Amino acid sequence: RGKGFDNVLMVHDHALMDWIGANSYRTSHYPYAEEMLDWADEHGIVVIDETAAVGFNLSLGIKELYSEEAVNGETQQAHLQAIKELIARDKNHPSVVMWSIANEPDTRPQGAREYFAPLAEATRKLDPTRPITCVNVMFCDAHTDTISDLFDVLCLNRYYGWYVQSGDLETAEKVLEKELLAWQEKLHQPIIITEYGVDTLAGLHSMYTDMWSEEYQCAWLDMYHRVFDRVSAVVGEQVWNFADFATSQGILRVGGNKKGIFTRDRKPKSAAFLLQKRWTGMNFGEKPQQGGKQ
Amino acid sequence: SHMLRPVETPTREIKKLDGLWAFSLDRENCGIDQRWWESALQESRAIAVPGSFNDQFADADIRNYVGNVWYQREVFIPKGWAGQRIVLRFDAVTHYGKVWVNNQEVMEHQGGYTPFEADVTPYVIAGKSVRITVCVNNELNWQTIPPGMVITDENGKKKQSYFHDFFNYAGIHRSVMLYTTPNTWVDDITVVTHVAQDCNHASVDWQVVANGDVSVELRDADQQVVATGQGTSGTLQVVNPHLWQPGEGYLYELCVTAKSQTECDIYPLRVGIRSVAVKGEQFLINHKPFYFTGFGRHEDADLRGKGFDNVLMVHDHALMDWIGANSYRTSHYPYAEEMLDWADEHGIVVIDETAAVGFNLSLGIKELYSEEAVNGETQQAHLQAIKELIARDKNHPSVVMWSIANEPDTRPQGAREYFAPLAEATRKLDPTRPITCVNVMFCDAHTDTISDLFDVLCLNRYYGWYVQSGDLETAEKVLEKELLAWQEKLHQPIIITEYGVDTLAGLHSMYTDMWSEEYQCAWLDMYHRVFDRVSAVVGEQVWNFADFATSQGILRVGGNKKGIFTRDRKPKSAAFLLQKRWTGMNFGEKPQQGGKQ
Amino acid sequence: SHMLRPVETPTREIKKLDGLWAFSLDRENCGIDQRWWESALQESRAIAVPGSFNDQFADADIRNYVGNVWYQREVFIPKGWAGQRIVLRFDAVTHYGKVWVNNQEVMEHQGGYTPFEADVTPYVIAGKSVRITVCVNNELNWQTIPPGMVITDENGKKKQSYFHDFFNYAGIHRSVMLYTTPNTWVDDITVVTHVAQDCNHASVDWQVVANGDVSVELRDADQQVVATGQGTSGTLQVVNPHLWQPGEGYLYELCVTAKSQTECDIYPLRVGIRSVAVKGEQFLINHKPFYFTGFGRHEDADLRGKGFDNVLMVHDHALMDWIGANSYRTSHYPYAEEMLDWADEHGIVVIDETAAVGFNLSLGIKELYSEEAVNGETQQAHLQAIKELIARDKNHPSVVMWSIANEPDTRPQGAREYFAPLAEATRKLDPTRPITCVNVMFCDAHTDTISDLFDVLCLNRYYGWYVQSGDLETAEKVLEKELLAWQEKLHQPIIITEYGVDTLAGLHSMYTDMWSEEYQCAWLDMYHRVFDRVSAVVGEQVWNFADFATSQGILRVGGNKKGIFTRDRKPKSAAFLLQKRWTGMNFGEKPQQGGKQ
Repeated sequence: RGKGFDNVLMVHDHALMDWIGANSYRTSHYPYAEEMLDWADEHGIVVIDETAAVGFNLSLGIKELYSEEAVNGETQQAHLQAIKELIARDKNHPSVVMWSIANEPDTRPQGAREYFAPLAEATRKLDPTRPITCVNVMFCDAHTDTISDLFDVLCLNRYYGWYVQSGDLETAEKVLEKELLAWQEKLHQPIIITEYGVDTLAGLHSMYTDMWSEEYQCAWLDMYHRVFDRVSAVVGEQVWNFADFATSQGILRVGGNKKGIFTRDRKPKSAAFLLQKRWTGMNFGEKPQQGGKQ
Repeated sequence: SHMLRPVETPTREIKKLDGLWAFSLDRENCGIDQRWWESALQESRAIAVPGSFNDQFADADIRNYVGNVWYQREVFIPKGWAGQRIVLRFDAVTHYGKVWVNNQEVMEHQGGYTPFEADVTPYVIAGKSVRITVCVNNELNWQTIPPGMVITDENGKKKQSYFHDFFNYAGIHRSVMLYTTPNTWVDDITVVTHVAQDCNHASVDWQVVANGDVSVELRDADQQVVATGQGTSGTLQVVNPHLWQPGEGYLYELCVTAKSQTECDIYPLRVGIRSVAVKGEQFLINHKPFYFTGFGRHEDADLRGKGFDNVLMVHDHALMDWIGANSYRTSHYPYAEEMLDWADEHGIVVIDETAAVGFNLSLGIKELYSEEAVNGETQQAHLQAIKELIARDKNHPSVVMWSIANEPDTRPQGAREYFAPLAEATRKLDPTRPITCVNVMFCDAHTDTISDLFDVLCLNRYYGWYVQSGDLETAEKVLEKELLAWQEKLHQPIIITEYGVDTLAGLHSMYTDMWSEEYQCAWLDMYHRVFDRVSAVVGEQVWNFADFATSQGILRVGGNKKGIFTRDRKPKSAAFLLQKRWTGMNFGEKPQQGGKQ
Repeated sequence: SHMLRPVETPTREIKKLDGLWAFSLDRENCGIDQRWWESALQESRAIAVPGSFNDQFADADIRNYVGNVWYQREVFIPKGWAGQRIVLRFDAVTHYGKVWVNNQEVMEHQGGYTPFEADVTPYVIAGKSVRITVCVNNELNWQTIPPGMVITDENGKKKQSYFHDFFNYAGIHRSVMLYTTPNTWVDDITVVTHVAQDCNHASVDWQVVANGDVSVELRDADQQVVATGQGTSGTLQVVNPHLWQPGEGYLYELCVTAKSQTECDIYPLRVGIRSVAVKGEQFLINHKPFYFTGFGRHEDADLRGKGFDNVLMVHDHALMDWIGANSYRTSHYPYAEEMLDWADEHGIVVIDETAAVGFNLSLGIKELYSEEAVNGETQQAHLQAIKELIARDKNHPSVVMWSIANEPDTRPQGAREYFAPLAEATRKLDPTRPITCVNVMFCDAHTDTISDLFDVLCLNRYYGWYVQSGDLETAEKVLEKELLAWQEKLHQPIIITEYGVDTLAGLHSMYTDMWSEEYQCAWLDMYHRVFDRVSAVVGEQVWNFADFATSQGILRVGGNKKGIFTRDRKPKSAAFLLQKRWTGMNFGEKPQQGGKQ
C-alpha cells in the first residue's frame, strides 16, 4: 500500500531512526498523517513540515512545457490554500519547528521573486511562532531572486559529486566548502542541508569505491561529513532518503532509485552503520568537534 | 606494413606471454627521461600479460590512472635460431607502445587493437637473455582511434574523458611472441574465393615474397591435394561443390612455399570458399539470403578487463552456440583471433569493426563544432585504422562485412566530407565484402553521411530506454514507421545491430517496468514483432552478450547492465527467450511474417 | 622419481599449454583399446589448457560426467634440439593421465596435483610435429587420494560420490610444458638453511647421477657470488646474512653446476634462509614467535575451475596483501607455482597440504566402507602422496609445515595404527620443517592418532554454526573452555585452520541473523576475542577466501558462500573487519590479549 498508512511501518521505521540516531526529518514533498502528533511529540522528534509543493521546473532532465504564464495566479492562490490547509493542521504540534513552503523551486526564469514573496508574507501572517523556510536546488551564486531574503533558515539539498563531478570526491569537497563559504556569508543565517545522498544498489560491493556501491555511499557520505561539521554555518544535516522508494518512469531511477539508507523493506545498507556511529557519538543535539586535537 | 599470422611450420614461434612482467607507473613523466628501458625497472611489481592492467590490482588509482606504464621482462632466445630471421610481435597493445629490446628501440604503434611486429636478428644474438621494455600509453585525443579528450587539473593531474560507453582499459591485451622465419619468407598473401551457382569454382590468389619464388597448392579437408599454383602473385584454381557455409565451417588449407637457391618458407593459410554479396536488400552468402541473429559483444571479462583468455572464448561460444546465435559484430574495436579461432572452424559469420566509437558530441546521458577538432588528420588516422584491420582480417571467411565506424554524428556539415573518402578508401582495399557504418538514431534527420555511401544498413536501436520511457505501443509505432522510412529511402538490407534494455539481473516485477527481467523480455519481443514484418530487416543482433564495465555516470550502474548474460556469464531470463526464438528459427532464414493477428 | 620444475638457460622449454586441444568424452566406454591415440579424435570439440573441462561448455551432462576424457594436441618439435633430450611434463592431470606420443604409452600417473616426466628423445624425430593424445580419468575409489565410490547406475549411469566440500573439477588444471636438456643434466636437488640469531651456512646436496661433475655458485641478489664451496654436498657460509623474512622474503640464488667433457649443464635455483622448527607452544622462524594471518584457500575460479590463471594470482594476492593476511594453506590439495613465485618473493608463509581429505562417513552436515578400505593399498598410496608432495616444495622458503591430511576421522576402529607410520615416514623425508594434521570437531583428549605425533595441532571448527546455531555467547563459553582443554593436553602451538560461517554476499539485517553480512562480522570477531585471549593460539586463518563450488547437496548453495570475497572477488563486509584487525597488529605478533581498563 504505497503512500498509505500503516501502524506497523510507523512503529518500525521510528525504531530504526531511534536506533540510528536521527532526531528529525522533513515530511518531504507533502504533509504526512499523524506521526506528527504521536511520535514527534511523545519522543521529542523534531519535524520540519513541508507542503506538496514540488516540481516547479522544466529545468532538470536528470520539451516543451509552460514557463510562468502557468505557475500563475490561480496556481499561487492554490499554493496559498495549500499553506492555509497545512498550518490549519499542525499549528499546535510541538514537533513542528518550520514550515517549508516548497521543495526544489526554480528561482531564475522570468517572474519568480514576484509570485513567491507574497506567499512568504501570507504564511508569516498565519504563524509567526515558528520560522518559515524553502528548499534550494543547485543554482547558488548570491542566488535566487526569491529565496535568498525572505526565509529564516535556508534549506539546501544537493549531490555535489553525483550528477556532475561523477564520483570525484576530492574536488567535490573543494567545490563543496568554497560554496558553503559562499552560502555562509551571503545570508549570515543558519543553513540546513535537507537532501544529501547518493544512489546505492543495496547488495553492491567493490574494491575501487565505485559509483553505486555500498562503500561509495559510505565514503561519499562522510566526505560531506568533514566539510559539514567544519562549517560554523551548517546546523542541520539530514540524509536524503531513509529507504528506497518508488519513482516515476525514467532511466536515471531504478526500482525507485536506491537512494535510501534502508531498502524499501527496511533492510539496512552499510551506510546505516556509519550514520549510527557518527550520529550517536555526538552529544545530544550539538555540533561535533569541528577539529580534534593534533 | 603487411603482415600474416604466426603459424608453426618450418617457421617456429616462441610464446612470450607468461605475462609475469614487471609493471611500473610512470606517474610523473620521466620513464623516457631517466632512460628506464636500459636498466632494472624500479618499484616494479608483477603483472599478467595478456591482460588489461586496470583491474588486476584492486586498486582505484591504478584503474583510473592516465599517463604511461612500463612492462619489463627477462627473456631467452633459442639456440636453434641460428641464421634465422627473428621477429618480435605484439598481437595488440592498446593505445600506444614502443618496444625497447635491450636499449634498442625496435617498434612503436598507434592502433590499439591490431598487431605490430618489427624485427630481424641484428638486435639479438641467439641463445642469450634479452630484456624487453614496453612503454604503453593510454591517452586518447582528437587524432586517436577512438577519439578522446584529456582534462588536466589545476595541478598536472591528468584525467581522460571519452565519448564511448565501455571502460577505457589499457595494457597488453593480447599475446606477445618472438617468432622466426628463414631469410626467404612469404611476407603477405591475399585470397579471394569466387563461387558460381554453387557447384563450382574460382579461388583467386595474390602474393608477395621476401626474395623467393612462390609455389602454391590448395590442399585439404582430408589432407589430399586438389589444386596447384603458378608463381609469385598469380592464380585461379577451380573444382567441385565443397564450400564454406554459415551452418558448418568447412575450410580448405592453402600453403605458400617460397624458394631462394638454398632457403625455404612454407606458410599455411586456411581458406573458406564462400560468396558474400548484397543484391537488392538481401545479404547473400553463397548466393542465398541470410539472416543474422546474434550479439554485439565486447572484449570484457571480470579481472583481466579487455585482456584475452581462451577459457572465456570457449565458454562464451558454448553460450552463443546454445542460444542459437549465428553471428556477431565485433562491437567497438577489432577482436583478437576469435576470427580464425572459432569463427572460421564453425563458420560463425562476423561483422568486424574498427576502433572508431565516439565521433559524436551528442550522446551524454570542451566541445563545439565536430570539425577542426576532427581533422584531415583524424581522417588520416581513421584511414590508417581501417587499413590495418582489412590488412589482418583480409582472408578470414568469417568476416562478411566491414564496419568503418560506430554511431558517428552525421548531422554536422563535414560528416559527408569526412566519410565519403573513408568510404571509397575501404572499398579499394577490399572489394570482396560490403562496407557499412553503424547508425545512431537519425532518419530524414539522418543526414548527409553515407548510409547511401554504404552497402547495408546497420541500425543501433536502444530506444524506449531513452526516448519513449517504458512504453511499448508508442515505441512499436515509431520503430516500424522509421524502419520503413529507411526502406523507401535506401532500399538496402537492414541489420539491427543493437536492440535491448538495461536489466538488473534478478529484478522481477508483476508490472513489467524498467530494469526488470520481465521487461527486458517484453521489450525484446516487441522488437522481434516488428522485425518480422519489415522485409528489409535481414538481421538482429541484441545489444549485449554480457554486462560489461562502463565509463563514469549515473545511467551507469557499476558495469552497466546491458547484457543477456551477466559479466560472470549467467543467463538473465531474456536468454531463454532468445533460445526459443533463434533455434525455433530454421537456420539462417528470415521468418516469413512472424506473428499474424 | 623426483624432480625439478623447469627454468631456463641452456635448459629451455616450450609452453605448449596452448589453448584448444581437441576434446572428447568416453561414454559407452571403449577408448583405450580402440586405439584412439592415433587416427585422431572423431567428433571432438575445442578445449583449453590449463583448466577444468567441467564448466567450459556450460553444460550439465559434461559438468557431472565421470570416467574417461580424451585430450589431443599436435606440436612441431623445435630444431636445435636434436642434441639434447626431450622431456615431456604435465604439471598435473587431475586424477589420472596416460600420455602417448605418436602411437605408444609414454607416461602414466595417479597423483593429480603433482607432475609427470618421460621421453628422453628416443621415440620420434627431432624436427617435425607429433600428436599428443592424453586420456584423463575422473573417477575416485577408496584407494585413491580424494577417495570416493563410483556407483554404476542401472544400465550404466556411473555417478561419482565423494567425501569433501569442493566439487570434483577434473582435467589438465595446469601448465603442460615440454623441455630440453643436455645429456649431463642436473636433477633432483636438495637444500636447506640452519640459522642462529647471527648466521648462517646453508647446505649443498643432490642427485646429478647423469654424466656431470660438481660446481655450486651461490649468489645474493644482484649478481654477486658469495661464499661458494664446490663438492656435491659440502655446506656453505655467511659473512653476515640478510635473512628470509615474511615482510620481504629476500632470497639467494645458487646456480648448481654439473660439469662434463660433453655438454655441461648449469641450473638456477633460488633459496631462502628459513628458520623453521617448533619450540614448546610457540611458532618460530628466524627464531621469533610470529602469528599466522591467512585464509584457507582453494583453486576455484569462475570459468576454468581448479585451473591456472596468471590474472587470478596477481589479483587474489593483491587482495590478501591489502587485507593483511601473510599466510594460507594450500587447502585439501597441493597448488601450482604460487609457491615459488609469490610466497618466496613477498615472504608469504604457506602451510602445504595434501589431497588427503574426506576420510568419513561421519558428517551428513548409508552405507560406506569402515577401515577395511582406507587400508594398506590406500595408506601406501597416501604414502606416495606425501612422497610426491615433499619432492616438489622441499626447497620453497614459504613452506613451513606439511599438513598430511585434512579433517581425518580419528575414533572409529583402526585409526592410530594406519596413521602414525605416516607421521614416521614423512619425518624421514623432511625433518627441517615440522609436520601437522588438521582436526575435526571431536576434542576430549582426543584423537587416537593425531594428538601425539604432530608438532602443531591445526584445528578448524564452526562453534556456533552447525550446532549452537547462532548462539554467539554460549559458543564463546564452549569455545575457550575447549581451547583451554586443547591448551593443556598437548602444550604445543595451536593454529585454527578453518574458522568461518556461510554468508550470502548481499544479505543485511538488523537482528544479526544467520547468513547475513553482519553475522559473519559479529561471529568472526566473537572468535577474535577468545582467540587472542589464549596464549596457546598462534595461528588464525579464516576458512574461505572466496565463495567456491561445492558438491551437490542442500547445506551448500552456489558453493556455500563461505568466502570473505565472492567467487568474482567482490568483497563482503567481513573483508573490512579482517583488514582493520589484521593490519592494526604489529607485523607477525599476537595483539594485546588485554587493553588497559
